Amino acid sequence: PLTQVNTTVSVQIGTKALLCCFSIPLTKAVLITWIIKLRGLPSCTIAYKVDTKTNETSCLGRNITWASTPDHSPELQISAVTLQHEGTYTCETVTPEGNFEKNYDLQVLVPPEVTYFPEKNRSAVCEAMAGKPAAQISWSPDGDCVTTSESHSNGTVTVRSTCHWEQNNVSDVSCIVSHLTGNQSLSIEL
Ligand SMILES: *[C@@H]1O[C@H](CO)[C@@H](O)[C@H](O)[C@H]1NC(C)=O
Ligand SMILES: *[C@@H]1O[C@H](CO)[C@@H](O)[C@H](O)[C@H]1NC(C)=O
Ligand SMILES: *[C@@H]1O[C@H](CO)[C@@H](O)[C@H](O)[C@H]1NC(C)=O
Repeated sequence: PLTQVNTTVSVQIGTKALLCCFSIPLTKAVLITWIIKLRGLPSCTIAYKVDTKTNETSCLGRNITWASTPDHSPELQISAVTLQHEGTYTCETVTPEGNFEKNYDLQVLVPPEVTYFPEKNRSAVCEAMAGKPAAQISWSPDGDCVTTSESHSNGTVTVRSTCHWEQNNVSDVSCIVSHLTGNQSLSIEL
């Protein structure tokens, strides 16, 4: 293309995603094509040829459509984002004077499954399972901890924190989970 824009987009699982075809509206478009390359699947397209008003789709059963709009804007829509929607979304606009391309690296935000519990010998476990990206785990009060981060095949990350407190005056502890989808302070009785 004569101008290529590459960007990353993060959208929360289950939400609706709207992607603009280019950084600016392009008036003299003769052809608009979205090429969707999903993780482990053949590519499909949604296209619009301007002169004949010929709309196209080879994305049946992929839940990817043009956005519904009165002015027929070349915006792509994902009505309910699944982890499977991760991939490259490329919009190609042909104008008489040149090609414009916008490539989206679409990333899905996944709230972690949080489990927390006391363990034997004044210990506590706090785990943020299969979050995307990794959650962060901190504690109140600070303890002697071992925290691991395990990434899975799906791209989600399990963060597991196991602590012990050598201050016998401490009876209640709080696990603080931070994530792009949400944050929470979680109490544990030792
Ligand atoms: C932009 O993204 C495309 C598709 O993901 C890639 O092929 C291309 O190399 C990237 N451009 C640059 C300048 O890195
Ligand atoms: C293609 O058709 C859909 C409805 O099936 C419409 O929402 C969309 O605007 C059309 N595409 C373009 C760019 O006109
Ligand atoms: C991978 O992702 C799914 C969500 O799509 C999650 O529920 C699951 O726990 C993850 N897989 C493993 C083996 O952890």
